Amino acid sequence: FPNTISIGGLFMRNTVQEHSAFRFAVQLYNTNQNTTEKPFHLNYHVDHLDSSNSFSVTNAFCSQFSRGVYAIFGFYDQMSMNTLTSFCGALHTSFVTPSFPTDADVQFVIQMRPALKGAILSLLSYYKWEKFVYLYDTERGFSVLQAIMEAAVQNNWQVTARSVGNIKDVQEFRRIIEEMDRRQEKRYLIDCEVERINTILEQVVILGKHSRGYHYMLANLGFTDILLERVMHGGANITGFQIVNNENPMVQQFIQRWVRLDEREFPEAKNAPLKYTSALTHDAILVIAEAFRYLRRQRVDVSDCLANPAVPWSQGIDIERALKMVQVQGMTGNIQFDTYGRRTNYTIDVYEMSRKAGYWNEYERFVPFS
Amino acid sequence: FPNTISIGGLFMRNTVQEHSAFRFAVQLYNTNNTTEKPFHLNYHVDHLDSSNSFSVTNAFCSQFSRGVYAIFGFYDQMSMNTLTSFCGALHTSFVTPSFPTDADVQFVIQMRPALKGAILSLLSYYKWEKFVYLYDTERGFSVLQAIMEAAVQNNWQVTARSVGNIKDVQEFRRIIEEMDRRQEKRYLIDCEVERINTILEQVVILGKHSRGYHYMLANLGFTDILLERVMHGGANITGFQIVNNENPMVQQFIQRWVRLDEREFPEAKNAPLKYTSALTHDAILVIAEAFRYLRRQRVDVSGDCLANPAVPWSQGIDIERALKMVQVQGMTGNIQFDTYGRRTNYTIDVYEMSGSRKAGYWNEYERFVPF
Ligand SMILES: *[C@@H]1O[C@H](CO)[C@@H](O)[C@H](O)[C@H]1NC(C)=O
Repeated sequence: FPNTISIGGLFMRNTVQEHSAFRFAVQLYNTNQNTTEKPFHLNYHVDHLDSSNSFSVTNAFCSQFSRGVYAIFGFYDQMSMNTLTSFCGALHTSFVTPSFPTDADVQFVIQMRPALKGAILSLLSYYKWEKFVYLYDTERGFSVLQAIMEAAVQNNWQVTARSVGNIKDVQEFRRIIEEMDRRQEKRYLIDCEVERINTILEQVVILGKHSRGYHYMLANLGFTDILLERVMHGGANITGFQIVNNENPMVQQFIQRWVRLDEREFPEAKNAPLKYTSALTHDAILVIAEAFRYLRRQRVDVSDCLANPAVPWSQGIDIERALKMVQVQGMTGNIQFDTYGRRTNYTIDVYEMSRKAGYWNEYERFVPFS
Repeated sequence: FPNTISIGGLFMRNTVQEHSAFRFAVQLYNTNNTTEKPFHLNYHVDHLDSSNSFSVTNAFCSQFSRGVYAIFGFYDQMSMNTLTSFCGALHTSFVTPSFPTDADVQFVIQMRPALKGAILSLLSYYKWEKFVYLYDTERGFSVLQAIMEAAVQNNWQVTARSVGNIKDVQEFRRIIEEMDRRQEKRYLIDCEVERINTILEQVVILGKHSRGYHYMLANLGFTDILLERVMHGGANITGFQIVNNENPMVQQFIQRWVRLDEREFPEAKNAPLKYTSALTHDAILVIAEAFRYLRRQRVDVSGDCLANPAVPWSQGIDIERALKMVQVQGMTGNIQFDTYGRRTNYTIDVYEMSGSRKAGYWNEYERFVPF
């Protein structure tokens, strides 16, 4: 079994903190005082993608594939997802990612981010939301959008859906809200990126008269990066979701070390709050280390991109299977995967604003406190 | 200038006739007048079992490595971004009868003319201010946006439904029944052919949906649409074609086409000529004309997808420019392109259907001329 295991890193625009968390988590793997948990040296090479254009992406992936990495950590967006997942599946190279989980059932993709739709549907049912507005963009896929479409037909809900992903004019959010007032709409599910949630919420405040009596359910695991003090002042209910529990001592002890790190060597660790995607990045390194320690224990053997007679990687299958079978405790709770690399047996914490109102998991569904 | 010019062929699922038309058109270029055939035209074909990005990239690059001077092929909504991206980065001209793209890209010659101008003209000519618009997204969003914009700005009552994902024929019935409750008699259907046939079968089976109804079928594959059962009930049907049967070039092509052996050229005897096989024929005319042009200008023409050194600014530019500047007569009328490889100065024939008369023609300057 090798002395060194090398992994790839594919990073996008605006993943600076995650890059830092990645470098730091690897360093924690390598400086562990316990020799049993560190039987090989963990090493890496990183590429940054200026864009998600298909050529740029393929070039980057193949340069790393050619170096001989044993797995690849990285990010995709709506534009690059299909290229990365397709090359990984064809070349048997496991891609570990904290990006949004895919719609399709693919091989060789470990999705660190749990799905939200189960929790969202449970809370729609628990709050009895049978008439509501659903503002969405497509940047985290279509998974939630379709679950909501299907449930609306099946339950006879009046959902007014509006696709806000392309709006560059903040005045146009106002025109949408004013329209929804004419229909008496007080309940809003907002399935957007964080920055767009903040934009939308600023318009709610500035426009005015849109707090007391209203309820915004924010379907995004980046709850703690959402600026929502101005909306709460008016009296609005807000429901949110998190997967990082701050009272968890593992998170606490990680944070303690994290905030001491130098601004040059590890940017966005002092000056910025910990994003949930940097927590998933930390947990990706736990999962990768655990899988390779497992392979060493099983005594499994491990060792050109655009070949026309493309030769499959023999050992890739064991690496995939090893990553999928890990059970580890991380900053995002219990971490396990099903056969399509999706998180299973996870917990989503539900926040009502500022108490934790309950938790959701796959078996119990939504359990409220009190 | 070389003895042989080689081209690539990228074919997808359900392009068997087009593959035959491609092989046949090349053969007609090569067996011609010595002046119109100063080099031998040669090709290598790959088939894409799927439109997954690796399968597509591997196919494109294998052909790029052989040293082809252009690539003929197809894309779909899934593969468009991969192909247009690799074409632009490697300066390799992609000639295609697939749907024209939304974005303005380089190195892509789009044989299929746009429909939206013609559709909007006929909506205005028939005075359609209240109608249903059933659509899928497989030919791009060009038509969908034109209709959204025109509905706002003309004060139309358009009821739009996106039917691209429906695999349950029962669900088309629920949609039509809903539109009866609003008194809707006029339907614009912007779908693939097979889905148009599905939809139309439901119209018949459901029944009482012909006499006072009007279906405008926004799809150039008009002659593959099964519409006899709908017409018998008395429904008006409007359609569009770009292949004119009275054109002697089409007639003489058909004459030869239907005599071709079933083994060597499948789907030429047993199946009607699809408009995409006509565009495939015209692609070979365009390619031959461009390379004859380059030989006449005395332009020089002669590795690998990973750009270790990379593609210099000046490579493939002559070939791009040559393909874009051709003016030729083909099975689909006058063929010219603008700077983004889009058809310009084209004509669309409009058909009204017992009855089956050509009701008029549409072009960019005159708009719809009714006869
Ligand atoms: C327009 O196209 C026609 C052929 O259909 C041709 O007679 C004429 O030269 C073209 N004009 C321009 C400006 O391309």
